[PDB]
Amino acid sequence: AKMAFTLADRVTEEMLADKAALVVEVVEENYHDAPIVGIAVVNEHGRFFLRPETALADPQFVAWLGDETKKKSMFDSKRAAVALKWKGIELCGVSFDLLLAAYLLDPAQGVDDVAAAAKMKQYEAVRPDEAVYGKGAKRAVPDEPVLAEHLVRKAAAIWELERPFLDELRRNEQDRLLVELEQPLSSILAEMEFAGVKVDTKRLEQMGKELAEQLGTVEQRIYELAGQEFNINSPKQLGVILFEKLQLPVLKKTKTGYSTSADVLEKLAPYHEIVENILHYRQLGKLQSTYIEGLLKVVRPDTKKVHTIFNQALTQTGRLSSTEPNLQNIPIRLEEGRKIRQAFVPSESDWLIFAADYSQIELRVLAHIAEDDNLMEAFRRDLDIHTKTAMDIFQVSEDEVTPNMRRQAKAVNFGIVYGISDYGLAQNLNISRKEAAEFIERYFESFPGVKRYMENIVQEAKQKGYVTTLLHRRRYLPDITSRNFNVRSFAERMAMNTPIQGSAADIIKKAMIDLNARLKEERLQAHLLLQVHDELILEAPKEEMERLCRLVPEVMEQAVTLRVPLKVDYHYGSTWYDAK
DNA sequence: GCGATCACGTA
DNA sequence: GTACGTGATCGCA
Ligand SMILES: OC[C@H]1O[C@@](CO)(O[C@H]2O[C@H](CO)[C@@H](O)[C@H](O)[C@H]2O)[C@@H](O)[C@@H]1O
Ligand SMILES: OC[C@H]1O[C@@](CO)(O[C@H]2O[C@H](CO)[C@@H](O)[C@H](O)[C@H]2O)[C@@H](O)[C@@H]1O
Ligand SMILES: [Mg+2]
Repeated sequence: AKMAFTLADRVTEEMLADKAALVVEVVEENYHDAPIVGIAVVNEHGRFFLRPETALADPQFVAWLGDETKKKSMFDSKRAAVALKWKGIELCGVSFDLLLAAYLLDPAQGVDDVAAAAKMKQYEAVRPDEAVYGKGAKRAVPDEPVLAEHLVRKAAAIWELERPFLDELRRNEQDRLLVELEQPLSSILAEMEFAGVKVDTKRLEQMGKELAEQLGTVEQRIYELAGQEFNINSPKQLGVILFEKLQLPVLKKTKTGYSTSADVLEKLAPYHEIVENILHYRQLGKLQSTYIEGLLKVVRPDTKKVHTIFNQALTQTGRLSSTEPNLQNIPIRLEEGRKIRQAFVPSESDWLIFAADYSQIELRVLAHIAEDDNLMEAFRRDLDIHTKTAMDIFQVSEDEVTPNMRRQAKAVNFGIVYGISDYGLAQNLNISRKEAAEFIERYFESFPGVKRYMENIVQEAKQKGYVTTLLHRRRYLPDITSRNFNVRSFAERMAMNTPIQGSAADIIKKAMIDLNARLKEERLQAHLLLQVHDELILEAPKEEMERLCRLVPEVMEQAVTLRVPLKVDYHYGSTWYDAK
């Protein structure tokens, strides 16, 4: 049942039609400066397989690749685009990306290869990449006959599937979402990943030595307090010391033993001095292993830059994820960890890091979607939302709001966005269900619009089978009808949260597209480096800071128009840490 | 070599 | 109670 195709030894005119399914295969998971093992082109004239050495050296082919008028349909065009950027070749004219199309149609499918997307439309004349390349150690590029066959079948699948996918996207009112949001963003993410972020490796290594020193001290202190040595990083060995040798109370159990999570340890601190030391060890050890050593392992030795890969088709809510390294979870909450950011520096001398972040975008989005009068007014007055919530749920004036009252109102606001639950709020604020329930009840009394939204959105998820975001992203919630309380409740929380987190994702994605257009129009050298859900990190000549101070916030604030204003704070400095 | 567990970093 | 990714340990191949 082999598929017919030409194993070309040279590029020909018919291979450069103005519309084609293109496969520029990069097998290495991390495509940065990675090899392109083969190329397949399927168009009106037939199916072709070209060896990369040949194709990429052919002037006509490279010109075809960069010609925006020559339209290409692909799967994960960003992967190809970045791999090509590393070879100094521009990819343009990608009008359809099956990966992104599949992702928008149903994020839950976990589509990560052409075969998975094709299976959505009962097309199975293509093999899963894992079947062809294997995984782990067994992973390898098969001989040309097998490789060529696979790439051609993928291009053929893309060629056949474009119409049906676009048709369904259109029915879902997601056609613009793909064409005007995700696909253009893909090119922006490609530029960001390729540009990378410069790392001050000397600073990291210095912090590592200081940490190693402190860690040794705390480590020895722990052995001294426990009366023996053991693997502190072993929750099993640690559990024996804590709950057996030291007789500390067992307040929380895990699935396979005693729990030793930070939340549990905090409660045990009053009983033994060893606890605070374990907590300190946990903090320093996390920085050392994950942010000092982990980061140093992925820094390109030549450029000293880290090139993350933003997975644009993974999260169930529309957010991006970041890997190798993850640049969306660099420490900031605790000062010791926050200093890690001093290692992220501008890529050129006399340039600076500029960071802009939305202030409470999720709650502003909630105010908009729920049309809660009280909540919308609060933002229209740009009030401290946590103090305002405390004032309302505890019924007091601003001056009567104590720090603990704001702390709890803050916790309530988080729960509301995540899918409020008396049990959940209880565990978080360490109080009884009855108490937590009363807080939630008080919240809804003050924000009836939000209560109505939470009730209505769950009902809608059940009626339609899914929930949507501001820009029409969708997430199916089949569990919304489960007769199992736990399974159903999780789906209900997703119904409440997805439109919020998802709409916030839509907004910043459009902001990125709008920003890049503005930067180009102004011919600024400034460029995006990272996106961390509700913030954009750029770098630019120190001479562009004043213009960026006005331009970036405005573009982000004007990405979409809501019933409440969007507010963006911004800072800049010599390092990411200093952009505060 | 792999993957389940537990842990913890972010918004 | 939302959404993620990475690393140390550990027991089975
Ligand atoms: O290229 C990113 C794109 O590829 C997928 C598979 O189609 O993920 C692959 O590449 C990621 C980046 O290296 C890895 O984290 C992942 O494990 C690997 O399968 C998509 O999920 C993603 O959108
Ligand atoms: O008591 C109604 C109240 O319960 C929630 C869960 O907190 O939903 C339950 O009741 C609905 C009927 O009104 C069902 O459709 C739903 O499946 C069930 O879990 C809230 O959404 C609702 O306001
Ligand atoms: Mg913020």
